[PDB]
Amino acid sequence: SEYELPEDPRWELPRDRLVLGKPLGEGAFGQVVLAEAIGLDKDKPNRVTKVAVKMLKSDATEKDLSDLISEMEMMKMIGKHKNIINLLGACTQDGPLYVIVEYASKGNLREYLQAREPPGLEYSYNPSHNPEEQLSSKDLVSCAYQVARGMEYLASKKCIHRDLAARNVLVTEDNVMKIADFGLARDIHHIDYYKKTTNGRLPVKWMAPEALFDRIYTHQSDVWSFGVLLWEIFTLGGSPYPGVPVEELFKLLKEGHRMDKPSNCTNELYMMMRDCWHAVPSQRPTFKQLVEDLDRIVALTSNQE
Repeated sequence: SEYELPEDPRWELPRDRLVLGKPLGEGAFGQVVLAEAIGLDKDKPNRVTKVAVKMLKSDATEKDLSDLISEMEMMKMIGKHKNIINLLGACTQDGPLYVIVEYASKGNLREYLQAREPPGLEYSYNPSHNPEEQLSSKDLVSCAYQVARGMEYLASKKCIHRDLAARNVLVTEDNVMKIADFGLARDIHHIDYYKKTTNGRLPVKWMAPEALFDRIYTHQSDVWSFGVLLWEIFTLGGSPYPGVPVEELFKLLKEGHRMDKPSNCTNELYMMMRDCWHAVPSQRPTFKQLVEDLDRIVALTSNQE
């Protein structure tokens, strides 16, 4: 926002080393396009890497710029992990801001899930059936595990992803889960909780009771989001709280309203959803425990007697 942008030799990439390709999507906050960076590897400056570049539109606003800059600096602290879109570099000096991150060839989890066929056996009766390309219980469970494993990392780094949803989860060509779309994420180092503004820019159907009503964010608030994400994964792209408008959700939540167990979802996994949606944030599981439980669930689902 109208201020000098520092020079980071560590991540700065020569603007002439980035060959822009076609766009991968557009949003009111920015635009993402595919491309190729030359020599990201110092050991071999002649090696090309396929990357995704995050930039603003000609109609971008001041906020859109702060977000893009916030996402850059935030991805430097968090570090790198196999379950998150790692920062590869950026172009900050003399020209438009370009944030270079890993490329997910299979889109986000929402799209990814709605594109394939559900785990249920009944779908085999349909004329158009593709057994070779049909999601299974293990696949769904594994996705939740990988995202959990990812969030467990962010938490250890004292980082909060105030917006955890299927939309912000990409799938690589190897079907690997990678949490993405940082920007609203904030640091907790030296603090107990992050205070949000009166009206935030985060989906209400993914916000926790304490954050949505008391403007309080904690690693426990991200857990609540995770609970809603599980619902999506087991509904294969479903939309939280079906039929109920955002305006009426505020009241229901106070009365203790919660979503019902999705079809083709084991009670074992639904209890985890209700566990994450505990009224009291401290009473909710921790990403540390979730990875453990989800790990055991994967082991069982893999060997169901």
